[PDB]
Amino acid sequence: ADFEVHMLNKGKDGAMVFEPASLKVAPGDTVTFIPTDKGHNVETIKGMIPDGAEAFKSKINENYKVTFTAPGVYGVKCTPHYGMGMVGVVQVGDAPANLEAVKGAKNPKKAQERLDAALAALGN
Ligand SMILES: [Cu+2]
Repeated sequence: ADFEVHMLNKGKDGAMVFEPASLKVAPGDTVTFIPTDKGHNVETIKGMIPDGAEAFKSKINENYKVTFTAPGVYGVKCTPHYGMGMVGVVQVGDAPANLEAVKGAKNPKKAQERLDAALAALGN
């Protein structure tokens, strides 16, 4: 299955957001991250990807398609706007084994506030 996530300067949840900020997909599904506004990218957050997965980092302004392989929870950020809280979470499959490890990862305050909300929206 294929999904879309947009990067915007302003959304319902405030400035510098991924929409949706929380998404559950199946193993093998693809998500395209699309900078609707210019100046954004997507990168995995350190400490917030499952075992067996490889980190990724897109270029500024490109539409970046990723096929998620290893099951678990992935935290993503926009590189320039991580400190402003521009983050999101993608859960791949049921019963993510690294859910408890990702809740403990360290992030700047505004990002953590939004990651905690996004993790709670997954019923986590
Ligand atoms: Cu950004």
